[PDB]
Order: sequence, then C-alpha cells, then structure tokens
Amino acid sequence: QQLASFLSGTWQSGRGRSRLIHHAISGEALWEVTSEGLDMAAARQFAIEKGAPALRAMTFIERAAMLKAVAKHLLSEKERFYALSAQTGATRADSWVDIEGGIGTLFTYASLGSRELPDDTLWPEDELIPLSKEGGFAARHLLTSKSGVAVHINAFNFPCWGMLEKLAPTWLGGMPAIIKPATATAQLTQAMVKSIVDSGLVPEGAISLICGSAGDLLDHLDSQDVVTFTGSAATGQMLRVQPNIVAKSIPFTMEADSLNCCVLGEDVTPDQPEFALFIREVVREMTTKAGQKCTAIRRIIVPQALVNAVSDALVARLQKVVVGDPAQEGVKMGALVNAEQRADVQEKVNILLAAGCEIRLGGQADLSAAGAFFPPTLLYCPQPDETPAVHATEAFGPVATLMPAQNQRHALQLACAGGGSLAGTLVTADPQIARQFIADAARTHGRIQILNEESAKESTGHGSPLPQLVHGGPGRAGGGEELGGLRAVKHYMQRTAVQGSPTMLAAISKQWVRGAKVEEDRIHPFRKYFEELQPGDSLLTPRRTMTEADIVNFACLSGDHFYAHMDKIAAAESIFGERVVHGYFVLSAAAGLFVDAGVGPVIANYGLESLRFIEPVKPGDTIQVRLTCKRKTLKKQRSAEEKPTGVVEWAVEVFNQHQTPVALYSILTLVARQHGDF
Amino acid sequence: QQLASFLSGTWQSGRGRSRLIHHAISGEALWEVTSEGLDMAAARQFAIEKGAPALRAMTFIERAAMLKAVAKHLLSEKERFYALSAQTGATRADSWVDIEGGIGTLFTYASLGSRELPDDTLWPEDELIPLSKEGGFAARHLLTSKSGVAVHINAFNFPCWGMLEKLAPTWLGGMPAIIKPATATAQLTQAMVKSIVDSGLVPEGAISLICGSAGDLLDHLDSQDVVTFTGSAATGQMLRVQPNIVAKSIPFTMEADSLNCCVLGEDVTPDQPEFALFIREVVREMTTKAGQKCTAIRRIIVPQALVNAVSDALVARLQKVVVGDPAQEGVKMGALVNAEQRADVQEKVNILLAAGCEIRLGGQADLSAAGAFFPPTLLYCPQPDETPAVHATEAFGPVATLMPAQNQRHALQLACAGGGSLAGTLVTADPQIARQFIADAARTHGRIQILNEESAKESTGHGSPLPQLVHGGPGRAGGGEELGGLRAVKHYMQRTAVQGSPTMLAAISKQWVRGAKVEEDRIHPFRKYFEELQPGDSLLTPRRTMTEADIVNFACLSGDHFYAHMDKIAAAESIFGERVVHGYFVLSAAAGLFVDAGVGPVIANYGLESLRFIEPVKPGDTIQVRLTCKRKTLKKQRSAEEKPTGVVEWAVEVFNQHQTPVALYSILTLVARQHGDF
Amino acid sequence: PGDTIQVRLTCKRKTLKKQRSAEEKPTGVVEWAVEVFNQHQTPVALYSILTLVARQHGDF
Ligand SMILES: CCCCCCCC(=O)SCCNC(=O)CCNC(=O)[C@H](O)C(C)(C)COP(=O)(O)OP(=O)(O)OC[C@H]1O[C@@H](n2cnc3c(N)ncnc32)[C@H](O)[C@@H]1OP(=O)(O)O
Ligand SMILES: CCCCCCCC(=O)SCCNC(=O)CCNC(=O)[C@H](O)C(C)(C)COP(=O)(O)OP(=O)(O)OC[C@H]1O[C@@H](n2cnc3c(N)ncnc32)[C@H](O)[C@@H]1OP(=O)(O)O
Ligand SMILES: NC(=O)c1ccc[n+]([C@@H]2O[C@H](COP(=O)([O-])OP(=O)(O)OC[C@H]3O[C@@H](n4cnc5c(N)ncnc54)[C@H](OP(=O)(O)O)[C@@H]3O)[C@@H](O)[C@H]2O)c1
Ligand SMILES: NC(=O)c1ccc[n+]([C@@H]2O[C@H](COP(=O)([O-])OP(=O)(O)OC[C@H]3O[C@@H](n4cnc5c(N)ncnc54)[C@H](OP(=O)(O)O)[C@@H]3O)[C@@H](O)[C@H]2O)c1
Repeated sequence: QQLASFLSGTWQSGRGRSRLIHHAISGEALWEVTSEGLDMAAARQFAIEKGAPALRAMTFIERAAMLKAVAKHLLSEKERFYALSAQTGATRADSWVDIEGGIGTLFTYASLGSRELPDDTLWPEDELIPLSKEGGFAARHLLTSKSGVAVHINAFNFPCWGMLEKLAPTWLGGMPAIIKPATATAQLTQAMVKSIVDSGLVPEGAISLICGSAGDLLDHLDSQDVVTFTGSAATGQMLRVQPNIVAKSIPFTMEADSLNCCVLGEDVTPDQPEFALFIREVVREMTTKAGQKCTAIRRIIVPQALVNAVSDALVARLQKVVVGDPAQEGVKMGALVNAEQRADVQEKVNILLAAGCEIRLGGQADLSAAGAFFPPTLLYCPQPDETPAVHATEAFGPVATLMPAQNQRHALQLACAGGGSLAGTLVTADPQIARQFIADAARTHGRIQILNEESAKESTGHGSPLPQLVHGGPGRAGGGEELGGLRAVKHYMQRTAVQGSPTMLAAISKQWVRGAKVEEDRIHPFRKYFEELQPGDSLLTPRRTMTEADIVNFACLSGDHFYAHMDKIAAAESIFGERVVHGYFVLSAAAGLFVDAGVGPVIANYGLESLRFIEPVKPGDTIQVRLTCKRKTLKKQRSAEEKPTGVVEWAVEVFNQHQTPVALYSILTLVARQHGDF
Repeated sequence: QQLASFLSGTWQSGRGRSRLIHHAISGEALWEVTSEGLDMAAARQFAIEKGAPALRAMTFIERAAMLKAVAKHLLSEKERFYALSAQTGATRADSWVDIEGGIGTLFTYASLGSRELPDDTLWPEDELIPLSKEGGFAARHLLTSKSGVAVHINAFNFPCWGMLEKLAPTWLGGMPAIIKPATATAQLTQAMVKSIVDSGLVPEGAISLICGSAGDLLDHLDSQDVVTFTGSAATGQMLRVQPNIVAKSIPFTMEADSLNCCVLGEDVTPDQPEFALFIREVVREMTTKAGQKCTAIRRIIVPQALVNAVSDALVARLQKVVVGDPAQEGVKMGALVNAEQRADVQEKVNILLAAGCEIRLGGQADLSAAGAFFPPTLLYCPQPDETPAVHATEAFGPVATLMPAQNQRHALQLACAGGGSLAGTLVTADPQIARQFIADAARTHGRIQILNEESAKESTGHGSPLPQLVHGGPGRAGGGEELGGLRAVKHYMQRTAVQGSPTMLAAISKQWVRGAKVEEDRIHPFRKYFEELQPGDSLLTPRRTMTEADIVNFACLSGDHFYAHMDKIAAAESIFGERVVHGYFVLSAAAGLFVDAGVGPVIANYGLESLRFIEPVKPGDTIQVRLTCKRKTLKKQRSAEEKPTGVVEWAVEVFNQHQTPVALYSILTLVARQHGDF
Repeated sequence: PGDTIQVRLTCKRKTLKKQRSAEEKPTGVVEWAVEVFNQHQTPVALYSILTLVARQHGDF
C-alpha cells in the first residue's frame, strides 16, 4: 500500500527501492514508504515562491489565528488519529499524551502569538537603544521572518507532538515547512498533514511532507533556510557536516538522545511521601510510551543507604505493570514500534550488561514474538564512576539503570556525568538541597523538575515537554533548544539591528518610539476609534502647577504619609533636599490632564507597562503631559457577544517648566474597534 | 624575537617552524610567532580547574565591577596601545576607533551587568510561567553559566577590539577565555593580555593567550565549551566540520566575511544634503582602517539615472585621500598590514576585473614596496544581475564596487543578492522607502543604518559595531550573533527551565515568585536595611473599604473624570455594569496601606515595574495589600559622597474581600544599605 | 503653618475592668499620656487619652 508524500502542492509518491512500516502489535506491513524520483528542488521552489510570501503577507495576529483554526480543526477530527496511533503499539493514555500534546502546543502558540505579537509583518523586540547624546540617532532590534523553508527531520516517537511542536513556531515565525517524518510511523504524520491541507486554513505551499528519504533536499538549501533535526546523535552528527549546510551556513538545530537522571536527595527517608512519589514518578516515567520518549528517566541516582529500599520498591511497583496489547483490558504498558527497535533495545541492554548488573528481566526478551514487546527492565551499577558505558549508552525502551551516591556531592557529579542531558529530577523537601542541585546540575540539563509533595499534585511529570518551556539540552542532547515560548519562533526569524533617526525607526517598526515626529490633529486621541488611531497621535496637555496643597491632599487621600512628603525636617535630611510631590500624584494628575471625560472608544485601563521617576517634582512646579499613541495590536473577540476591541499602548511623557522629563512611562488601554469579525 | 603565549599562568613560547610578523608601514620583521610544543590540554585543564570556579563563585555584579576595573586599568595606559597599534599601519583615528571601541565595550558591559544582572550566581530571565490551576506547580527559566572555556579565534583587523568585545560577554558570563589572535597582528593582543594579567584584577586562569596556531586545542574541548570564530568563510567552514566540535556538539559561533550593500534611494537628488552625506559615508567607510574592517561598504547600489553623478562625486572626493605613513602629516588613509594581504586584495581585484569594469586606480598596486600600500579603488559593474562574481568575492581593502538599480525593486534584490550580509545601509528621506527596504532586506543583513540628514549629525557610522546591537548576519556573514546587549552573555550560559513549586523556585532563584512561602516577622519590611531584607519578607496590610466618596475625592483631586467613575448612566452601559474605583486610586491606596511613615532605609520610589488590573474595584468592596520582597540587586556607590544603597523590588498583591487579586504588580524602591564597599 | 508635629504616645495607667457579663469580651481601660511637641521640642498640647483595650485572659 502506497504512503503518499505531499510535494509541490500535489499528493505524490515515490518510485524505486523502499522501506516499509511494520505493524507494532502484530507485525505485518500495512504501509510502505518511498520517495525516490520525487523532485526535491521543485518542492523547495514551490514552497519558497508560493507559500513563503503567503505567510509573510500575513500579520502575526493572522498567523496565530490560523494556528488556532488548525488546532480546532485537528481537535475536532482527533478520533481517526487515535486509530492511526494505535498502530504504533501505544496505549490509549500514551496516544492521548501524543495527540493532545501536539494539539495543545498549537493552542498554546496561538494564545502566545495572539497576546504578545504585533499586528504587523515585522516584530520589534526591543524598546529603544539611544545611541546619541541629543536623540537624533538611535536603534532597535527587528525580527523579520526568513524567506526560505524549514526542513524538519523528526523521530519516530511523537508523530503528532514532535511534528506539530516544530510546526507552530515555524508557521508563527512566517516560514513554510517541509516535514521529513521517521519512516517507522509516518502514517500518523500523513494523517496530520492531510487533515491540515484538506481544511483551507493554511495557504498552499505552507506545508509539505516526504515519507521516505530526502537525500537531495539538503543539497539544495539556500542560506535563508533552517534545518531542525530530531533523532539519535549519530545521524545528526552526519547531517551537521553536510557540505551545503556548512557552506551556505544555514542554522542546523540538532536535538538528540539523552541520559536523563533522577536524583534522590539525602533528606528523603522511606517513611515519607517524598519516597513514594519518587518511586511513582520513576515507574510512571519509565513505563509511559514503553520508554520510547526522549524525556524518560534512564539513570536513577539514590543515596547509598537507600539502594536496597529503592531497588525493592521499584520492582514491587513494576511487577504490577502489564505488558501486552492495548485493546485488551487490564494492560498498562504497550509495545514498541519495530522488531528492529526491539533488537536495538536488547543490544543496548547487552552493551550495558558488559559492565553492569541485573535486578529484573533484562536481556531475556523474546525476539521470536509477533509483537514488539520488551519487558520493563531495571538495571544496577555497583561501580558508577568507574563505568563510562552507563553514562554514554541509552537503551531506548523501558530500561533505566540504578546506581548509588555519596551525600549530595557524588550525586551531582553522577547527574552531570551524562555529558549533557535533556531532563532531570531532584526529589527532595529541603529547599537548600535544590539550590545546590540547580547551581551545579543545570549546566548540563535543559530542564529540571524539583519534585516534592506540593509539586506532585498538579505536576505534568518528568516526560512532558511543555510548549512554553525550553526543550533542549547541551552536549549529548544536541545543544539546540526548542519550545521556549516565543524563543522558539525566533529561530525562524532574522534578528537585525536597525539604526537611524527615531522618526525613521517609528515608520520602520510601525510604532512610535521616543523621538519621532508626532501627528497632532486638533482633536483628542481618546475620541478616535481603533482603526483611525495611528502610532504617533500625540497630545500636548494643558499644565497643572504642583503645590504644597496638592502634596497635602494626596497624602491625606491616599494615606501615603512618607517622610519626604509630610515632614519638613527629614525632607531636608533626605536625598531630595526638601519636600517633593508624590510619584503616584504625578501619575494621577497626568491622567487628570489627558483623559477625556466623555463616553468614547476608550473602555478600560488594563494596566501600566513600565514606570520610572527620573527627577523629583517639587511644590511650585508645573506639569505637562505628552500622551502619544505607540502600539495598536488588536484582540480577537473571543465571543460573538463581546464588543470588538484592541489594546492600544500610549507613551506618556510628563515633564515640567524646564522641559525636563520627570516620570515618563507607558500605559496600556483597551480601546473599542469600529469593526469586528463576530 | 619571541612573542610569548600565555598558558597555565606562565608566559611560555613555542618551539617549531615560526611565522613572523612584518611591520606594516616599513616592511621589516620585528616579531615572530610560534606555539609548537605548548601543552594545550594543560592550558584547558588549568583554566577549567582554576579560573572557571573563581569566576563562577562571583556574582554578576562583582563580574561587572571587575569589567569596569579592567576597563579603567586599560584606559590609564592606552598610549602603549597606540604605540603598538601604529605598527599595524593604522592611523591615529583608526587606532583610536580600535582601542577606544574595545574599551568602551568593556564600559558598556560593565554598565549593563551592573544595571540589569542580579546579585546572584544564577540568573532567572523570565518572570514566572504558571503551569497549574491551583498554583503549586510552576516553572521559570534559569541561566546558569558554563563550567568550561571559551575559545576565541579572532581576525587580524581589530586586535584590541575584536578580542575585547568577546572577552567581556565571556567574563560577564563567568567563563575563562583562551584567545587565539591572528598571527599577523598578535603583538597588540599580547599587549592587551599582559596589561590585563599584570594588574591583579582578574582571577588567575581567567584568561589565556596563544600567539600562534592552536593545533591541539579544538581536539580537547568538552561539551561545556564554546568556540567563537572571526575570520574568512573559507576557514570557519573547515573549523565547523572539526570532528570534536561536531562530536561533543559544542556551540561554534561562526562569523565571517560579508559584502555590505549601501543603497542610494530614488528620492535622493544631487542637490540635497542626502547625496553629499551618502558620498561622505561611502568615502569615510571605505577609507577607515584602509578598508580593512568587516563592516566596510563593498557594494554601492545607486539608481540608474544617478550613476555618473555618484561616480564623479566619488572620484572627486577619493582623489583627495592621501595614502602614506600615519606619523607624517597630511595623510588620511594608512596602509594594510602585510604584503601577503596586499597580494590577496590585488588577486581579488583581478577576479572582480575578470567579469567587471574599472573607474579609478585599481589593480595597479606596487608589490615591491617597503610597505603594504594599496590605492583606494572604485569599481563598476554595468550588469549587476548578470555577474555572480560581484556578489561572491570580497576584496578586503579599499576596494568597493558600484552598480546601478531600477526604481527600488532592483535595489532590494541587489541588496539581498549578497548571500547573507552584515551592515547594510539605505540613504533616503522618505520613510516608506525605508519601510519597504527593511521589509525585504533585513532578511540578509544583521544591521541596517537608515542614514538621513537627522541621523548623520551624531551617527556612529556604517562600520561601528555598537556593543549593544547584534553584530552578525546570516548566510555568508556566518550566522552567528555577537554584542546583542545581554544577548551576547547568553551564548556563554545554559538556559534551563527549572520546574517545581513556587516555594522551591524562590529558594532556587534567590527571589520570591508568586506563591512561595512568606516570612512575616512582626516588624515592617520598610524598617529593615538592605542587608536584612530577604526575598520573601512579606507584609499583610490592614484593609480599606472603597466607597463612593473615595471615587469622588480621587476623581476630583486627580482630575480624571472618566465616565466609568463619575457617571451613573454611562457606567451602567459600559463593560463594568456600574461605577468602579479608579485603578490609580487602587494603586495609591495600596501605597497608603504598606508605606512606613517614619524615617528609615527606604529612600525613593524609583519607578514601578509592571502593573496589570484584573478585576474592577467597586464601592462597598474592601482592599487588602500583600507587600513582599522580591529582588535586592545592590547598586555600587559611584562616588565617595553618595550613600550606600540598593534597589529592592517589591511584589505587590492587592486583593478584595473574596481574595481575588485585583491589581497585582511590582514596585521598585531604592533602599539604603547599612554597609558599603569603600 | 510650617511647624512639624511629633507625638509621644506612652502608656500611663492600666486598671482592668471586670467583664460584667459572661458574653462580654475581657477588657481593660488603658490610659495613655500623649505628649505632642514641635521642632523646637517644646510641648504644644499635651493631653491624656483613655482607651478600652482587650485582655488576653478574663474571669468569665
Ligand atoms: C510608594 C513606594 C514606597 C516608597 C515611598 C515613597 C517614596 C517617594 O515617594 S519619593 C518621591 C517620588 N520619587 C521620585 O521622585 C524619585 C526620583 N527618581 C530619581 O531618579 C531619583 O533622583 C533617585 C533618588 C532614584 C536617583 O536615581 P539615580 O540613582 O540617579 O538613577 P537615574 O540616573 O536617575 O536613573 C533612574 C532610572 O530611570 C531610567 N530612565 C528612563 N529614561 C530616562 C531618561 N530619559 N533619563 C534618565 N533616566 C531614565 C533609567 O534607565 C534608570 O532605570 P534603570 O533601573 O533601568 O537603570
Ligand atoms: C488612564 C487610562 C485612561 C483612562 C481609563 C480609565 C478606565 C478605568 O479606570 S477602569 C478602572 C480601573 N481599571 C480596571 O479595572 C481595568 C479593568 N479590569 C480588567 O482587568 C477587565 O476585566 C478587562 C476587561 C480589561 C479584562 O480583559 P480580559 O478579556 O478578561 O483579559 P484577561 O486576560 O482576563 O485579563 C487582562 C490581563 O490580566 C493579566 N493577569 C495577570 N495575572 C492574572 C491573574 N491571576 N488572573 C487573570 N488575569 C491576570 C492577564 O495576563 C492579562 O494581561 P496580558 O494581556 O498582558 O496577558
Ligand atoms: N527533542 C529530542 O531531544 C528528542 C525527541 C524525540 C526523540 N529523540 C531521540 O530520537 C531517537 C529515536 O529516533 P530515531 O531512532 O529515528 O533516530 P535516528 O534513527 O537517528 O533517525 C532520526 C531521523 O533521521 C532520519 N535519517 C536517518 N538517517 C538519515 C540520513 N543518512 N540522512 C538523512 N536523514 C536520516 C530518519 O529517517 P528514516 O525514517 O528514513 O530513518 C529519522 O527521521 C531517540 O534516541 C530519542 O532519544 C530526541
Ligand atoms: N564579525 C565579523 O564578521 C568579522 C569581523 C572581523 C573580520 N572578519 C573577516 O575576517 C577576514 C579577515 O581576517 P583573517 O584574514 O585573519 O581570517 P583568517 O585568516 O581566515 O582566519 C582568522 C583566524 O583563524 C585562524 N586560522 C586560520 N586557519 C586556520 C586553521 N586551519 N585552523 C585553525 N585556525 C585557523 C587564523 O590564525 P593564523 O593567523 O595562524 O592564520 C586567525 O587567527 C575578513 O574577510 C573579514 O571580513 C569578520
């Protein structure tokens, strides 16, 4: 049966030598992959000259709305995805983690791109960097989306999660993608790609698919491309030194296999709940998805006095784990995906047994079975720092070694001896042990979960890479990082420091910055609606003279009787020399000066961005405010009952009779729109 | 004469086939460099086990103060640096740019690390990521340092600057550096390293130096090491495929040569000042350092109707450039650094002449002189979109080619055809031309100066990489990024998402988080000095019932007569349903509830970090405030008269009778210290 | 006007009450000697307030 790729807009298929997708729980070939004869240069050509300008013409708000639309359309027809994912030997809960994590990543990136990304093609990430003494020359950083493809090379472990966690920052970062899924489970990836394409939600060319070997794709990539690898280290170290990738100097974000530690602290004793949640976390992490996730615990570091207790509790917790078919009831652990993967797990076990020990059923794995089953394996290493094979070999299944420690100094070194890892866990209750663990072990781990009794209730676990936490570790784990919230959309963009005058930076950024020209047009910026506000709409307010009665009435009304305002003696002994006006009274009299009293488009106050008081305001000191529109960034009207609205940021610049800027800041404001969508 | 490398604390010297340093302006050999026989493994060993823990034991504020101390020590003896930099053929202005830019980078990183880096070994860059509904499981991103070394492989152009803008983020990130300067100019680099080491300011093992080849250094680096390269794109692409760098997966930040566009716009006519400053900018940028900087203009894109005018202006201005000895008077351009560099520039000119044209005195360069003199060269390309040798060959001297464009749609293509560049420049006055230029040409340039009449008065120039702007572009420019402000110190750190309870993240981060435990200790936190404030020192204030009279008195006193506060009718038809309390009055009644009236350590108010309003406060609705300490981050007492003080940040959590958090925010506050540093 | 006011609240006399009902809270009536003064430290307006102050332990 042919597994169809998606290149150059049309569903195509390969012609030549092939690999095939074995079923996991039974063992027959119900798909087969091929990509020979497919033109890769034409697919990259179609992506770059069709779907790249279709994404780059959108704003970030429209791209986040597109991600939310695809997320809802994929959450709707999710039931075929579980049937396609049960072919991988995964259980219902494991496939639930896979599918709903890969769709909740899309919802999370849609929410983040809706909230913190502008209604613009370009995203300015800095405020302003004043490079001149006067103010006529300045700079700010711009993130523009690249003009090429994003070659994503995935692993076989999460066809839904691991493909859609690379695809939401790619699309939110304005680039089209070409997904190369692993050929052991590409049927669920094609189900996802087909469900995306057959919806009309993404433009044509914004997504592709190569079921099978790429081969000629990496030899054709322009310098505006990115390649994001996910797999073993041995493959990505062959693809990093690919000559076009080093020649055109394209970003190659490799992220690879890892030996994830789980260190038990010295303060934990077996008569505590910490010990029970430690054993529960290690067993659940080692049995979730049959140990076929990158963030599975593979090195257990316990104190020396607790080795026999942990090794007797883990086995008694693990003998209740039922290994079998998922559709028959009472089964907790599923199967692996291949007999090739089963043979790989058992040969990595036999490598670990050359200098290790044995606690459970390890190398006794029935290779003559009609199903990729491997028994849940707990190992032992009595000499942990003498054997480098424990700290360099990951048996990619239900296997996790165990090894002692010596009083939270050998434990840190055994946690860091993995050569850079992807996840880790310290189970303690003393908050000063976790300080020492982060101060030495976070150099090598990309993510650390300090698990205690308060955390263990609503934790997501050791093996849940959140879409707003950095997934990626140094060294053996790959070095490259993913999923860092909006850090993940910045790999798909080019960071440029634009220099010039502020009136030029304001038109480049489509904002108002600090020293741009203003557009004062005889009526009030709070009277304009959202669509007729422009960044630059200033307001030179009338003045208000600060006096001693102002200080007295505000200190009475607010209750703020600080000595620099209400004492005549101590204000002379202070840094100010005499009594000064309250900073919050400057902040309140400013809003007395610019706020329209009348009913208009301005709805709420919504917060205040960044306040700084620069010079003190005294009695006998006029105050004049420059209310200037800065950003617009409309919202999405989450219900049809809701009024259409957008959150306009105004840049407030108070000053005094000498025109020096006392107390400049920036207010947000929820402003009504004339037109909506619902 | 031996030029001594500095390894393992001892000024050693190599034993082998030695390269020699020619004098630039006269031609003799007055140094010779070698590094054969030097144990590089012992150098990395001494660095990691001596200077890495000594740097990592400092706080970031101590490392910023160390950078300021080394900057003031290097500023006090700059005259020997000018004497050593005159040997590189540079003039007094060129050497001034080099030395004082290298030291101003140190002062800039001292200011940034003192203002925005914590008083801690670690650094949390996020606020908080709440990952649970109850709030007992959250995460935040920590930036711990790296426990290895930073290998810096520099070019010959900026021996002071190009070393000392890598040494400052490396030291501010707590790693020891092993600088490999280019052999053609390493005498000034050893002058800098000797001035640093013979001062007692830095720890021992915090800096090394290899005058000569590294040889056996890249084969010894562990995964906690980073390599930062600066040179041509032929060398760094061979250093990227080095087997230990790809095996241990260490960060190789390559940053290479670039063809730098300088686009003249259609709106600029030769009567304007824009044309004169365009010609002045191209001439000054091509004659500074004899065109031996990476950010020098090497492609001039002009409109088609203005080619003869630009060419006649450049010929009439560049013939006034006098090439000669820097010490004698009336000499503008200095020389190159080697006869080998002169031969390389001329053999690149012959490549550009194999498919180009000629305007001025180009390839007629004397290869038999006692000096590395090259005449200022202006070329011409009548078919710019047909000759790929113009967009792929850089002649690294005073050479810059010129080529026509067709009405701001060919100019953008000729700017983007450089294969990924660094330091572009548009010279216009129309702001929408600059908007269309950044919307297309910021994909290939890492920095773009939009130069107009307002910019050119206090512009830093085309070839001045600011220490707080991202230096480095994609493609041919390397893909690496340097000098990004605090973006550069994050190449030398490991970003780790630390999960766990907020009461655990508080102890890890040495801050307070959102739901951490509190230390209520019966006296007021505004009575405590800076040294006895702990992050977590809380205060549950008494209440205050918001009434209609409060709304009336605050709307009268401020002047904010907004309709949701002063109108019974319009507030009933608003989003609030009835009249609500001012948000600024909630902000002021909060400070009425937590501020100590008496004279104490609290000095000023200093600003307010991040305010958000969440639920509206109504009449008949009490208000209770939870002031709690969050960050400490002491200042450094810039004078002997100023008081020792620090800037404590307090997280403020106002709430109402239903305990829902109306208006949670964060105030800064300047708090006096009990003990100073002097 | 232009005259700082600093107040010295010191406890003067305690004289507990007897909690006339078992439902009543136990309380005593503390007298405080309030001594206001100015920047020249001369006593403008010294007085003496009574105050009903709750007791920790009662009898009923
Ligand atoms: C209610 C909270 C409890 C406290 C009790 C109440 C205390 C008070 O009410 S005091 C009265 C109101 N407060 C004031 O007027 C404070 C005045 N602000 C001051 O700058 C004061 O002179 C004082 C004492 C803080 C000295 O500041 P100083 O050490 O010289 O630093 P300074 O150079 O002024 O810069 C301060 C900040 O302004 C920022 N700033 C922003 N724009 C500018 C600008 N154009 N120019 C200067 N600074 C600027 C700076 O970046 C700096 O912030 P950062 O932390 O990021 O570096
Ligand atoms: C001076 C300016 C001009 C004059 C205007 C005068 C208007 C007024 O004075 S009104 C009186 C004071 N103002 C207010 O009370 C503002 C109104 N209060 C509100 O928050 C409103 O319910 C409203 C409509 C803005 C909320 O909008 P909503 O669609 O529900 O978004 P929502 O996400 O729930 O809350 C808004 C923000 O609170 C933030 N927030 C922070 N912590 C929390 C939390 N624990 N729970 C909920 N939200 C939180 C959210 O993150 C969001 O901020 P952001 O967009 O940056 O992420
Ligand atoms: N983010 C992470 O850190 C992360 C996440 C999930 C999994 N992983 C790691 O991934 C590993 C499991 O996946 P895996 O066994 O599939 O890794 P793999 O065998 O090394 O292959 C990974 C991917 O690379 C492709 N590939 C293989 N050889 C290639 C070549 N010569 N040229 C181009 N592409 C090639 C494969 O396609 P084919 O199908 O054609 O072989 C597959 O899609 C585990 O070790 C796990 O730790 C890491
Ligand atoms: N930020 C930037 O992008 C930037 C900044 C400044 C300059 N540059 C570029 O640098 C170039 C000029 O400098 P350059 O001629 O000195 O570059 P380079 O000669 O190619 O190499 C620079 C450094 O690399 C070392 N090196 C050379 N070959 C090596 C090898 N096989 N193995 C290990 N190390 C090796 C050199 O040492 P040796 O002295 O022994 O050769 C020198 O220290 C220009 O093209 C300019 O554009 C770029």
